Amino acid sequence: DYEDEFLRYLWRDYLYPKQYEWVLIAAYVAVFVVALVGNTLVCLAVWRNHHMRTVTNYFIVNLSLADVLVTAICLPASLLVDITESWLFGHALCKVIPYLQAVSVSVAVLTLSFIALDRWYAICHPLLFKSTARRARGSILGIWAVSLAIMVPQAAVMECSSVLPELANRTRLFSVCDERWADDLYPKIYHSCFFIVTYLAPLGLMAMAYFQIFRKLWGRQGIDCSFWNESYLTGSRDERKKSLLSKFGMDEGVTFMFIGRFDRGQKGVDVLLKAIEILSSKKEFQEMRFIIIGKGDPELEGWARSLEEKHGNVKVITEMLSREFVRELYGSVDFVIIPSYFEPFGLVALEAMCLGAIPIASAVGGLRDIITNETGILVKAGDPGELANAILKALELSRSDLSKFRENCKKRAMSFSKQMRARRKTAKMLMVVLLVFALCYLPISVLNILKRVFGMFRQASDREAVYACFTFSHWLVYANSAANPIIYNFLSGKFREQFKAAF
Ligand SMILES: Cc1nc(C(=O)N2CCC[C@H]2Cc2nnc(-c3ccccc3)o2)c(-c2ccccc2F)s1
Repeated sequence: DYEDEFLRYLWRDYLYPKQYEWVLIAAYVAVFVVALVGNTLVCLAVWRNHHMRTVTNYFIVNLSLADVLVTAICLPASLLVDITESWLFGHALCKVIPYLQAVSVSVAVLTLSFIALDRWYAICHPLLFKSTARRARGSILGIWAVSLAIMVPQAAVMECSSVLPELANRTRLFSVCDERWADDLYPKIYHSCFFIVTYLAPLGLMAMAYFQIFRKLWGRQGIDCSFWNESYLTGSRDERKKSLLSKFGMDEGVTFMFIGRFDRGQKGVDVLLKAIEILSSKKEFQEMRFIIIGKGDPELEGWARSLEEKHGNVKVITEMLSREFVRELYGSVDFVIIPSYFEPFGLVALEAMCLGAIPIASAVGGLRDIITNETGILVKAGDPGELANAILKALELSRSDLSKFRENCKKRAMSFSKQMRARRKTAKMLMVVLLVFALCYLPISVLNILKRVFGMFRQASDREAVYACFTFSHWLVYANSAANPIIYNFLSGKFREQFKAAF
């Protein structure tokens, strides 16, 4: 009957110090300083500069503030508890510190969620993208408010235990801090809801969001603007056009080029051929030159070759070409025709535009994104008529200087490529941050959801090994705070510049 209290009476002074305590402390100290100077360096880096004041970076700042809170208040307490197995602070801090722990976790996760949502709208729904600084400094307050509000049961149930309840002998060596609930279903509910709210739902939703983002950004790395450069072409452009046409046995005229595999339902060379057939009449056809390059279906090649034989102003090339020569072609011709059906990337547009060629493309896929007004002509796909009309307009535009137009094409292509690259980078960084977060908060979450709902680690000598895993999980939790600034330092150039500048 009195076995528990007597065994506690015989073993109350039994201390069995862990061999590897100094490795814990060290780690805890490391993580401590690294989390401080790290996260502060983030805050400063955003606060001092004007170019660093992005919504994303404001969120990052909120995250760093939360992690700073954790590092300053919760880390030393956790170290002391994990190393002495006792609560050395007051009865009030017994409620305050774990509360702030929960709140901090909440704020962090929610902040990451707002980042992910922001990028999801930015990438996957450009037209609906709205991210003012007022939305940030206004939703962050919502995050802190909700976090502070929903974590009050944590503060409520925290109590400072000492010895077995209903025991007349209040004698003790040390006290502890743990959760004291009225019922037994209450812990299960609060902790299941805690696990779902602060880990399951947001990391799930964010996984989905970054899945859509990465699926949208896949295969879009841009082009090599070091190769596709007009600087490697000689002479003037009209001289290169005259030379090119003369080489094919043609007189000077407004030159249109096509290049791509011959498809009945993709690259739309058939639409082009039909368009040329449409243009076979009219008084404007002899002012035009057509260069059809590619290889594919025998029928389409026969069609193109027959048109080449029919008209003296149409040249068909089934010959395998070099990248340098294609580059020359883009920097000689006046217009490039991209009559694609579903073109998802549209690299020909970018390259041609980089080399001064003005694109005439079907307004589909990536071509819509790349080509705007003043930077090209857009056409309804699968419609030879509207294509022919666009070609006629291109002819009517060639009666002007067209220099600033080509320059606009260059600027457009370059800026587009750079934007997509930067996008790829930032998305990469945020994904890494999220991943590291998930990994860091995983073990303590499974251990917590096991301990507080599905049974517990409480029976017999199943504790002095569970203790180690628990302390490690805790340290990991605090280690995340030190992890984020390093990630920023290795995956964000501006943060690199700022970190380096701070010393
Ligand atoms: C040291 C830690 N304790 C926990 C933990 O079990 N809980 C329950 C819900 C939130 C957190 C709150 C808490 N309980 N004790 C402390 C504490 C804090 C400091 C010193 C001593 C005790 O903080 C941690 C935790 C668990 C899951 C998810 C996130 C967490 F932060 S970390």
